[PDB]
Amino acid sequence: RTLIVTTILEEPYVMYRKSDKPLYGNDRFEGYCLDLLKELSNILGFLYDVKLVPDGKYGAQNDKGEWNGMVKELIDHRADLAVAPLTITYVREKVIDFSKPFMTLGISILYRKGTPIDSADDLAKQTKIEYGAVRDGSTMTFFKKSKISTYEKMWAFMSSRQQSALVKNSDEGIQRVLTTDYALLMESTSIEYVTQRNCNLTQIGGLIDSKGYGVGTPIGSPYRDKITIAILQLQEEGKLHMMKEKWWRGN
Amino acid sequence: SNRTLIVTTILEEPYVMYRKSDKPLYGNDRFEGYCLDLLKELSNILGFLYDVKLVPDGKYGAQNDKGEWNGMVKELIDHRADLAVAPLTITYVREKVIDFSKPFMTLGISILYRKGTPIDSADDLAKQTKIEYGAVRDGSTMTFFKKSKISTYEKMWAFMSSRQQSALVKNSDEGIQRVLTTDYALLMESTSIEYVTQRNCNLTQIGGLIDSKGYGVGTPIGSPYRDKITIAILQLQEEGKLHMMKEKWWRGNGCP
Ligand SMILES: O=C(O)[C@@H]1C[C@H]2C[C@@H](CN3CC(F)(F)C[C@H]3C(=O)O)CC[C@H]2CN1
Ligand SMILES: O=C(O)[C@@H]1C[C@H]2C[C@@H](CN3CC(F)(F)C[C@H]3C(=O)O)CC[C@H]2CN1
Ligand SMILES: [N+]
Repeated sequence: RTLIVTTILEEPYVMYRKSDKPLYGNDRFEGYCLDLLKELSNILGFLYDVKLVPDGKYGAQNDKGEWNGMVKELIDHRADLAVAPLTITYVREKVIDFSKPFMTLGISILYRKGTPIDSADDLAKQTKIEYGAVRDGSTMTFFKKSKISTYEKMWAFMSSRQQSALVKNSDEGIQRVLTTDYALLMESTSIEYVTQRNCNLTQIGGLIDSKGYGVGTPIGSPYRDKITIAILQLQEEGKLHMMKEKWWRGN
Repeated sequence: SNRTLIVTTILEEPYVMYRKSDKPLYGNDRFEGYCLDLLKELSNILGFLYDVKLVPDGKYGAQNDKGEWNGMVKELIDHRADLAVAPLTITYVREKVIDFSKPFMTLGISILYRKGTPIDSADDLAKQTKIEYGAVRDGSTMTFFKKSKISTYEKMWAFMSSRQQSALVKNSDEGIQRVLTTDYALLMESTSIEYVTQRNCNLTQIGGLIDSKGYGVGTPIGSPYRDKITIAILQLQEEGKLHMMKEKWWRGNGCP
């Protein structure tokens, strides 16, 4: 066959390949997820056709409870697999299958090096260093929904003053950390990408939660089990580690 | 008459433990722990009766030099159990011979060490020799380091295996004692570290997770129970029951 793979542009998982002339088909894209897709293809033996998700969304439910994004593409059988940094959540797991995670991670703190701040507790107990998250992002939502005291206090601070401590998107957030006295709460995968490329920034403290990214399949897929096993094989052989360093290691 | 599933499991604190008693107990009443509570919760979602049987050889399941399997894995292969409800790590080699549900716990390897020091990562340990570090001999964490191709873990394994493997320890209890009495860091599964740090207020988990992995319910290959178990684990997640059960069995005396 040719499997249709839904995916989404997200640096450095899936990016348009630099070119001086128009590119076509799978040659338009490169990145960690394209390399993962290639390894999966080699192990399981399938051909594939990468299609960016038309609405540019990962997948969530609206007020009606209808799904969108890559999740919807799988539900509607317009895609055979989603190979993207798609977070495994029980709400999605109800409607699609997920492989074993190919990346495990958690929320953490991006800030400057050389300071006395060593945890979320240290941020929460003060107000001089501003801190926040990308508005309407996965991490902001974690804080908004937390029932843990420290994280409730943090959300109160973040959501205070008309949410001035929140940012529009990740690049704005990263530049806010660089230019001002500000700490950004974000997924640790994104933090490591930034700290690899900005020597004066660091992850502060450990991970505040745990989550993982998995390959999405429609429920009933003949590829479900085989994908999990292939990811286990790639982890054991050190290949996931190699592909991560390929795309994350920076200047 | 009725279908009672046979469930293989293994004594391992606080997953499966003999219940305290002033008289002999029999049957399922002999046992308590996180996995007994998980099994009860699953049985009330899927609808089944069950009979817990400790794996006779006391092993999780590995292959000998001839490729033959033992432990809970072999009980499943031979259809002497319907389910293995235990902290059975989902691994590549086991996936070739049994099936697993989605994980009911996710975890990794981490570092058990004293509080109040500047050590923050495996890389901090690997780049020095003053603080000794190691793992339980022949355990899953030691096996990870011994097989690792990753640079810093290769360096750590060379330290651990140097000097007649003096940096390794015999079992978890000696490992924990060695961290408490000497300048020693123990590499251990994170679920075991969490159990220890709840009970020893001067110890901490250092750094994040290595070798991410999950524990799943094992079934024989092809079993129709496997997907039903997955569906049930999702429901227990949505109900907050997995978190509740973790708190119940991991909580200690508190630390001031
Ligand atoms: O499946 C999902 O919803 C997410 C979306 C996407 C989320 C980003 C991280 N967020 C993007 C963001 F810019 F919104 C801020 C950041 C965060 O909330 O931590 C990392 C890569 C993806 C991981 N899976
Ligand atoms: O499936 C398996 O082989 C393992 C066995 C068993 C392994 C223990 C962890 N080990 C016990 C130990 F504490 F002695 C050392 C530790 C480790 O390897 O890091 C945790 C509970 C189980 C998780 N699944
Ligand atoms: N399997």
